[PDB]
Order: sequence, then structure tokens, then C-alpha cells
Amino acid sequence: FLDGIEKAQEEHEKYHNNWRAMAEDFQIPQVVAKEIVAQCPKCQSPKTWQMDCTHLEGKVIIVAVHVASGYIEAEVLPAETGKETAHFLLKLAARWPVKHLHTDNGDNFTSSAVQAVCWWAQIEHTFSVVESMNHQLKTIITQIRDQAEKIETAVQMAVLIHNFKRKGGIGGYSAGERIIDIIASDLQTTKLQNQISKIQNFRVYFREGRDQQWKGPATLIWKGEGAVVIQDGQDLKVVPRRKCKIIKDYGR
Amino acid sequence: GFLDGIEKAQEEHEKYHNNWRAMAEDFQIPQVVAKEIVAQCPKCQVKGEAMHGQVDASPKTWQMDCTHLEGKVIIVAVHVASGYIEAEVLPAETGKETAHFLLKLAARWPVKHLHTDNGDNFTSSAVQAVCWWAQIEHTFSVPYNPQSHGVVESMNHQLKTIITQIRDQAEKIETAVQMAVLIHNFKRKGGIGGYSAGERIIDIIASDLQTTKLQNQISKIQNFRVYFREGRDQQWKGPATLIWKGEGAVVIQDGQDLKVVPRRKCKIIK
Amino acid sequence: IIASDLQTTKLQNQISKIQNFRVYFREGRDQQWKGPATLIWKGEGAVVIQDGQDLKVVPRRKCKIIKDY
Amino acid sequence: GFLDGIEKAQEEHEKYHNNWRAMAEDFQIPQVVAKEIVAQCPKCQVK
Amino acid sequence: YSAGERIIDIIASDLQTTKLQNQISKIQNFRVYFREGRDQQWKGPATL
DNA sequence: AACTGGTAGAGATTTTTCTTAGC
DNA sequence: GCTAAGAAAAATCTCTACCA
DNA sequence: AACTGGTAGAGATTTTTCTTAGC
DNA sequence: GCTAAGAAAAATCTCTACCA
Ligand SMILES: O=C(NCc1c(F)cc(F)cc1F)c1cn2c(c(O)c1=O)C(=O)N1[C@H]3CC[C@H](C3)O[C@@H]1C2
Ligand SMILES: [Cl-]
Ligand SMILES: [Mg+2]
Ligand SMILES: [Mg+2]
Ligand SMILES: [Zn+2]
Ligand SMILES: [Zn+2]
Ligand SMILES: [Zn+2]
Repeated sequence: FLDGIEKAQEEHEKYHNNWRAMAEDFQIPQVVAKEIVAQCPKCQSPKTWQMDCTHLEGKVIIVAVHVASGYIEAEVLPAETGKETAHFLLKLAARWPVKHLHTDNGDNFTSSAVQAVCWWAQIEHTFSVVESMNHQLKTIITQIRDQAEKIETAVQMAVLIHNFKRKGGIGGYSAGERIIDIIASDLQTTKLQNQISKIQNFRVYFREGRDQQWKGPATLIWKGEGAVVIQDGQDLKVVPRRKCKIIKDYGR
Repeated sequence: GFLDGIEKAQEEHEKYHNNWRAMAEDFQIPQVVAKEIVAQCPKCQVKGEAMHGQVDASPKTWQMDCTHLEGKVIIVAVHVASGYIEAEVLPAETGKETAHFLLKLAARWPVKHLHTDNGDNFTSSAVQAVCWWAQIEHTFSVPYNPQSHGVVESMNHQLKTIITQIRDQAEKIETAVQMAVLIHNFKRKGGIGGYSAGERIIDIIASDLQTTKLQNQISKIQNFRVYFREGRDQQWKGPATLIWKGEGAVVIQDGQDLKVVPRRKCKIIK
Repeated sequence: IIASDLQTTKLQNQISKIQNFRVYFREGRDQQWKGPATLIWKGEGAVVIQDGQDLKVVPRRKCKIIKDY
Repeated sequence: GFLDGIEKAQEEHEKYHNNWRAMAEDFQIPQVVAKEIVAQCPKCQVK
Repeated sequence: YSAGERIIDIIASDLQTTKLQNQISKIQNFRVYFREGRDQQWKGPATL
């Protein structure tokens, strides 16, 4: 156990590993490995989208793209007012978690209706990838145009072929697998951070061997079934449970 | 004896239609005879068997239905294993708009199985052509039995309660529909893992892909075949693939079927 | 000759006593009870019956299956 | 139903005076009514 | 075979052995919620 | 401040009764 | 003659639809 | 021959956590 | 310093209406 913590600290001092790899290699819990990463001075987005409008056959196609994965959602608009752009943004924010929207300085994007939608759904709008996505979508649309009667069917068939049928990148994944893996990794991070804060609201008085007195207040990191890991004096150490007292702390 | 009582009980049931306890007490026949007299009458037998079944909950199954609100037509689709909702307002209840809603849904999320009722928009050639092109299995419920798709009708109820909660913050009904979808998907927690519906659909689909890749890498380097003895007759079946050897039993795969066999009836050969 | 007819009558007795069931079901928009039909397949939740040379699927909650002694 | 079996077994015991296990296996009636058919005959006895 | 195919095959087989022993525990770190017969509540977290 | 769901049947599970073979 | 295995017949327990 | 009720909230009961007095 | 009573806060279990 403590040998695993010592090997993890020496290996991070050499190579600066991440906490998932250290927890899987050295067989330590994840809160301990995250503390080892968080104590290092040299070691201290999944919700950003971009939007644009374009033209095809006299129609208006609005395109939104998830940036870290390349994931496309598109639609055909009857006009280019601010109310239709606000309805598209409200549908997108109701289906995927959107926190940061990046657009250009168009007219319909600089509007009171889009501003009211961003106020209600709590999005950060920023005015200045989508050009490459418009070119790629237009090549697929021309590649499958003879199978559809209307332009709306061809647009949605091209979105399906782009998202699930084209493979590339490092491991040969599509865009849907990449967006799902990215958001799932972020969810794991936030749940572990909630556990970390709830544990770190405590305090530990511990008694070393060959002494009767209690030492200073060390902060609890992990409380197991038979052992207790504490941080004290910028040092992580493992004390048995029969030489410890854990009390609540009020130091806000 | 009671054989004359059997004859009088048959005449009595032919006139009055007694239940079995009345005949078994008034004619002093055994209860099996009285139950048979009642069971051979067609004017009786008006009662079901009092149980419920259980719908399909595979990780790529969706259910779809339509509802009405303030003179409009809403169309609701639910992901069954997680509870994830998509919804829209249709200008008409035809088959063209239903085919376009299904095409957009199949472009956004992976759909392989769809369950619907027998309305005129879901049994249509446009929805048939979209399911053919996008490779979906479309199944229909038993007619006039809404319990076969209980998840989407329960979500009709939840959507209407949220819409009445936030009705005064919007002007039109399409705005209030999309605000209700956001509040259901992301602002309500509680359930299997303490998740919301968006977190649950992310966890379910990511877990599906991860576990296929892991057991592909495990099974591509396996060995230690197992010959096992099972059945009513003590025969011996051929090459089976050992998957996991445990404290008490082993797990084998035979002809693409999973089986759990104890250690006394199997022999491992490297 | 006689013993073969004894074996044939025994096997036909077991075959006839396996699956001679009657089904009273309830179907339609106005859910009325209808006459006896022949059971074909019985799964958990629903059954498939043959009535008047027509196959129908009824749930097990809307049908009664009568066996023989 | 076995009600026609009860009538047929009564005719058959009136001819040949069967026992009760024979009638209960041949005519597929329950054992209580077959024992009662043997009990009502003044010449036979259930054994 | 030449030398490059030999060195690639050797390191690949060694990696497959050690990663097998880790991947089994990795696949057993999932949790399953299941349903038995004629009971309509989802039973607790068994292990896959 | 003084009001309110219930009835009966279809199967499943547990218990009692009855015949017969073995020691 | 006494005892126990096996099966038949009876008793109890849980669950469902319909009543404007 | 291959079909099927479910979702989420209001209380009641059981369990875990936290402070303080007594020996 | 150690132990137990008491109460607060959290976790589990049973039951209901509505969905054309
Ligand atoms: O009675 C309904 N719901 C209430 C309810 C429930 F949801 C779940 C339950 F367990 C019990 C319930 F009483 C209901 C009725 N119908 C339709 C519905 O979708 C629907 O939900 C529907 O679409 N059709 C189309 C197909 C043929 C035509 C048009 O008649 C039917 C009527
Ligand atoms: Cl229907
Ligand atoms: Mg419907
Ligand atoms: Mg419905
Ligand atoms: Zn570092
Ligand atoms: Zn009757
Ligand atoms: Zn006689």
C-alpha cells in the first residue's frame, strides 16, 4: 500500500503521469492519485460548440459543430431571422450540454432573441473549423443527391453518413464515439471531485508509535476499512485506524 | 353416493349458473367435479389471468407516440434504457412529418429497434422507406393495448406536468415544449445511479462500446478447451470455449450459447 | 402386429394429451369475449391463437386457457 | 370434460364390472368418482 | 521471416500475456442492474 | 370540527388426506 | 402390524379489471 | 411459432452520524 | 480518556394517479 504510494510519487517525480494511469498501475485508490497530481507545481473544452449559416440551392442551411470531436447537427431554415436561429439554439441546448457558443459577427447571431435564449439557458456567447465542416457536408450532399427528392432529406442523410459511417483519426473512430467518450470522461471527473470535497471536510488527530500524545491536525484523504491515509507536513502517510481520531472541521 | 347429485348439479348450473362452491355445498359432490361443471360452460369464462409482462430494454431501443396539447400535435420519442426524451411540434399528423422526425433522430443517435402503436402515421410507406434506408427494425404493439409501450405514455404525462409548470415564462407552445425537454433531460435527478437522463444515456452507450472492445481483446488470445457432460442423458459434447473458471462452477460457451456448469461435470484440456 | 398397435395408441395418447388446449380471448376496440380457439404459441406476456383460420396475438392478461384433466 | 367419461364408465362397469384404477386410467376420470362407481355396485367391492 | 517481423511478433506476444491478466479485472469492474421473473423492480448491482 | 374503495375470480404455493409397498 | 414415500385433493395467498 | 406497463413523488420505518454528559 | 444515551439527518420501502 504505502510502497505503492512511494513508487507512485517517485514515478510521477520522474515522468509526471496522470492520475488514471497511476491508479491503474500502482493499485491505489483514485482520490490518492488525484492528490499526488494536485500537489505538483508543474501540473497546475468538452462543452464548446461553433455555429454558422450557409447557402445551397437557394436554401439556408444552419450548421452546429462540436469542436473537440467533429460532431455535426444541421437544419434547413425558412429564413434568416433571429427567431429561427434562437429556436435552433434552444433545441440544441435542450439536447446536448452546451456551455460556450462561438459564432461570427453576423446579423442574426447579434440579436435580442438569441441574447434572451443565451440568458435563459446560461450560455456564454463569444464573437470572432466550421468552414471545413461546410465543405465536407457539401461534398457528401452532392455525393448522395440522386437518392432524395427534397433537399431536407439529403441534408439529414449526409449528417447520418458523416456522424456514423466515416472513420478516421488515431484509432479509426467515428464522430459519435468520440463525442460520447469525451463527455463520459468529463462526467467521471466531476463525480470524483464531489467525493473529494466531501471527504476533505474532516480532520485527523493521530498518535505515532512509542508515544502517548496526539500529533497535529492532519487532513484526511482516504478512510478505508482498516487504514487511514492523511496529508501532514506536505507528506502523505498511512496510519492504522486504532491510533487515529477523525473529527469534523470548521475552517471556512 | 353423489352421481345423482352430479346430474342435478348440471341441470342447476344450466338454469342458474352457480359458481363451484354453491354446487359443491348444496349437492355434496367433491370440488373437482364442481370446478369441471363450471369450466365446461361458455356463458361463464369472462376473466383474465391477472399478471403483467415486461417490455424490452435493450440499449438501442426507442419508443414513439403522439399527443395533443392546446390544439397542437406533439410527437415524443423516448430512449428506454435511460429515459432520454426528444420531442417536436408537428404541423400535421401525417406520415411525411413522422418520417422526417424519425430520419433526424436516426441521424443524431444510434437507433436499431423502434416500437410504436398502430396509428395511421406509423403504419405508412414513408416511415417504411426511412426504416429501410436507415436499417431499423420496426415493431408494432398488439392493437388497443397501450401497456405494450408504457415508457412513452408515462413520459407524455411527465412532459405535460412540466409544461404547465413553466407555461408563463414563454409566449408560444413550441418554446415551452423545448424548455420542458431541457428541464427533464438535465435538471431532474434520481433513479438508477442518481443520474439525470442525459448522464444515463452517456453512461449506457459508452459502457456498451467499452465492454465490446475489452472482451474482443480478451477472447482473441484464449485457449483451454472444456469437454462437459450434461442433459437428461449422460452424453459428452464437443469443443466448448472456457470463459471464466470460478470457485464452484465454470462458464462455457457452446455453439454461441452461454452455460454455467459445475466442476464435477467438466474436464479442461489445454 | 398387435403390440405395434399398442405402442401406436400409447404414443398417440401422449401426443393428444400434450397440447389440446382451448382459449377464450378478449379483443377489438370494444373488448368483448369471444369463443374457443386453438393455442399455438405461449410466451411470457402474450399468446398466439388460431381462430377461424386467422392468427391473432393476444396478451395473457386478456385471455383464459382451459386445459384437460 | 370427463362428464361423458362418467356416463361411459357407468355403462362399462354395468357390463364387465371393472375395478376403479382401470376405469380411472381408461376413461380419464378422477379417482373419487371411479371409487364411487365401484362402491355403488352391490356385487363388487373397492380393494 | 526477417528480423523485423521476428521482433514485432515477440514483443506483441509478451504484451498480450500481461494485458490479458489486467483486462479481466477491468471488465469485472462494471455493474449490472437486472430483472428477474414476475417482479417489476430492478435488482441491485451485481458484477458483470 | 365527525370523513373514508370494494368484490370475486384465476393461478401459484403450501398443507392435509389416502393408498400401497417394504420391513 | 408398523412406517414412510408418493400423489391426489383441498386450503391459503397474492394480484387484476370494472364500477357513468 | 418470437410478445410483454411504467415513472416519480409523498410519507413511514429503519439506519447512520454527531454532540454532550457521566464515570 | 472512554462509553453510552439522545436526537438529527439520511437512506430504504411501500403505495398512488395519470398517460386519447
Ligand atoms: O388510451 C390511451 N392512453 C391511456 C393509457 C395509457 F397510455 C397506458 C395505459 F396503460 C392505459 C391507458 F389507459 C391511448 C389510446 N389511443 C392511443 C394512444 O396513443 C393512447 O395512449 C392511440 O394512439 N390510438 C391510435 C391507434 C388506433 C387509434 C388511434 O386509437 C388509439 C387510442
Ligand atoms: Cl392501437
Ligand atoms: Mg398513440
Ligand atoms: Mg399513447
Ligand atoms: Zn507533476
Ligand atoms: Zn355457467
Ligand atoms: Zn360391479
